Amino acid sequence: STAQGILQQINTILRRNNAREIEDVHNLLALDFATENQNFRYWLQTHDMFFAARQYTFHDDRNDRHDFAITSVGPTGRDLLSSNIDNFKQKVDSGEKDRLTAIINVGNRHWVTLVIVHQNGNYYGYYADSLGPDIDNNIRGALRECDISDDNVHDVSVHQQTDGHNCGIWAYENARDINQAIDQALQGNSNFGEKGEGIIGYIRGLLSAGIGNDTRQPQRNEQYFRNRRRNISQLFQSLSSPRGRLIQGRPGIQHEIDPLLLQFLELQYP
Repeated sequence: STAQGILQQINTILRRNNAREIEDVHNLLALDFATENQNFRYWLQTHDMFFAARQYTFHDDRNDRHDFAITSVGPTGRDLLSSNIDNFKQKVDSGEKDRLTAIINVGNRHWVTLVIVHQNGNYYGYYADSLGPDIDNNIRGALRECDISDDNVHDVSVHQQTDGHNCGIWAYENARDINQAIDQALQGNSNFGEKGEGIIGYIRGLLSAGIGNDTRQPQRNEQYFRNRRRNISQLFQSLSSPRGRLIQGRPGIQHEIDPLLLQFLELQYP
């Protein structure tokens, strides 16, 4: 069986059940289904990233001073992220927000993190890509259309992964740590300096924790990311994934589609 063979079989079942056919089998995959079958190389999609946000306490709660957005780049390639940064800058002017955390899909299944803080009239930004130091043009173009100065946006990336499949979780690990570094800098642990650059070394200390030669716990090895995947998957228990919407719309169809999805997972992500 091939991926297209599986897709044709799924689409026959969807047709019999008066549901919309799909164009890619990934449309019906989600982190919980993959993790329940021990496919830990599954790349997290946009719908999975909403559940991961709740695991890292981002969806809300960290009404409060922090803004949060899951967006993408690549209408113009920049409109969604630009719109989020604009809405944030308005809320800063309204006195409602101090900080924005954005988790950004840069197109080819790659997730990166951008955190912007406002402190007494200035906007400082910190960008992290788990692949290591390189910033993406659409990100830079979104920042330029929102008048965030390039001098005040800093690439704090550290080499953390090469496999690619865990960049979705690394994006949240890095957002947590950038936000902790900013929090501690506000309390005097470090100084921002004129352009916000002063905290970059402290950020990189947290981003490098538990990888390579660093012995700090948790060691963020493959087993660590398997357990994070298991923990994120527990939050799925429905309507927020395309799979969950199909199941709720056609209860019991999972008995016909899940065997084929498992075959696809074995092929795409062995």
